[PDB]
Amino acid sequence: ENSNQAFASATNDIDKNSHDRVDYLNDGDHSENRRWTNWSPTPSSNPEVSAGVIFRENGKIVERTVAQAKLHFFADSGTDAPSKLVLERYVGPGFEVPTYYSNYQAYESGHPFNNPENWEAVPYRADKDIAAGDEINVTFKAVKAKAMRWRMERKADKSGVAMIEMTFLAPSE
Ligand SMILES: [Ca+2]
Repeated sequence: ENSNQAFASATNDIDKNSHDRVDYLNDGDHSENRRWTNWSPTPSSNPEVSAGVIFRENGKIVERTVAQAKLHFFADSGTDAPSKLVLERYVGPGFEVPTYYSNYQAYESGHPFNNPENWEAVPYRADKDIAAGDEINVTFKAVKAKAMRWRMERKADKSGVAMIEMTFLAPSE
């Protein structure tokens, strides 16, 4: 499509039996049955997974100013909200949307998204506990970026992170 593009370091969308999709992160829909997850039957010992949005309009990547975010997590037997949550803004070189935008780590490791030095932490405040259920609202000092992400860690007793929606928004006003 020609609008914002959701992306993730990893996604459970490889197995033909899976219905998880990274594109469900920014579709406006809050159905529990349309989620992104990085669930695996054999999870990595590194609990980290990142998911984010590349800002686009009329098919071209654009810079936006953002100061607010929304997060909607999901949980079930395998997945949950994360134990740790870092907001980051892209500060790397110019880029295009990854071909493997749901699995850049495994399938497009040369993409600049895969280099941690291309992401800068953004301090933030959330309105409630980081848990599955209600939408969580987040504020931060306004930054300019072409892409934002959340660098997350799964819980130790879970096999992945699950999300129903992720949004970034312009400052108040
Ligand atoms: Ca959604």
